[PDB]
Amino acid sequence: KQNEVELVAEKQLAFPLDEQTYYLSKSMFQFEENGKEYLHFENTQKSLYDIVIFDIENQQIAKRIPLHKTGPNGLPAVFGSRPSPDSQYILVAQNNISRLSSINSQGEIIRNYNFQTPEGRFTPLSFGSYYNAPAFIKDSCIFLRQEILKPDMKKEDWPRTHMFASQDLRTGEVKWIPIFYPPIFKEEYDNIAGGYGFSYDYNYKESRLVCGFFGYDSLMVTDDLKHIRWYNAKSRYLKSMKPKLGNSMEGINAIIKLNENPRYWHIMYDKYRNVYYRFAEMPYKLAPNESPYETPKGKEFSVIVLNADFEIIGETKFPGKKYFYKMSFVGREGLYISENNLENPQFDENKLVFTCFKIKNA
Ligand code: NA
Ligand code: NA
Ligand code: NA
Repeated sequence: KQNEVELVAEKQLAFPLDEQTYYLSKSMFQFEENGKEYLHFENTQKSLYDIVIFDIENQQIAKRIPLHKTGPNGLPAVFGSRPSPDSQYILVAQNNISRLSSINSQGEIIRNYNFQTPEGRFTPLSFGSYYNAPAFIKDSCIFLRQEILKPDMKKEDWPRTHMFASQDLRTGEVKWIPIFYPPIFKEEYDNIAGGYGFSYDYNYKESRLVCGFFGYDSLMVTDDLKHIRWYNAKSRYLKSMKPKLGNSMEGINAIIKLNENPRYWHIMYDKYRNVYYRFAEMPYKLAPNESPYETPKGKEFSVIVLNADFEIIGETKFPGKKYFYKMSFVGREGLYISENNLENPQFDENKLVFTCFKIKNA
């Protein structure tokens, strides 16, 4: 049934920092290397520009991978980076210059790739964790989310718009993947402010892609990058929903509504326990002193647990002003959720803190 399990806090991980490492990363991923687990932590916020690898067992920094802006190993515009599958070969996204790059553990460039649409158009290049969007590698190609190719989408355009593209890491060839946006977007605005986002994860055990549109009750699953199945993944605390696109002409109001309204966020596969976690944001109303552009520190959330057959087996609600759930990862011991919320009474900008949540019978 839907109430067999719950998530329960067990231990904490705490990494002491200094001025060389900022506590926030938008591209942090757990990985295994040499028999141990680590956190790949892209450290490109503010004036910083490198990658830090954290040692989970020893709760400390393991190494620092330099990133240079110029020179023979110059990476002008890193935003997003991933262990591929470990720190010896890392892929980095450079959206602003239409480039994907591979680097080694010393930050040296292996190869630069131009990444544009087949017809030579700019297309957003990203992967990261701020919403779970890890990319994935199949048959030596990297697969990435793709955004819409024209600002004024009609109903008919969604099922003709690709959700993913891949780039061959030998040849650089980009291919559109025949997985299309679902026909669940009704508004026809001249310019869309948001509302069609999704999170995804890739289950290498079953060669299985799972996508969760922020505005939709159901998860989309495919095992052959073509044929789609849908599974209910609705929070018991939220009214059933379908996406609501924002209208750019509404101005800041469109952004505020998306920020504050209930919606889903990460979908995350747990490779150790063979379960999925879907995060859900509870309803909120943005207060005057709060920024329209970021999730409020007080927004409540839940995590839905689904088993390997995509059956909901439990859901646990979390308070606001405590967690920074946009820094979450699955480790050997469980689901780790950061406590680096500015309104947490224990917040310390020089300590990266996570709580480990284990699955217990309810
Ligand atoms: Na120091
Ligand atoms: Na710091
Ligand atoms: Na640097």
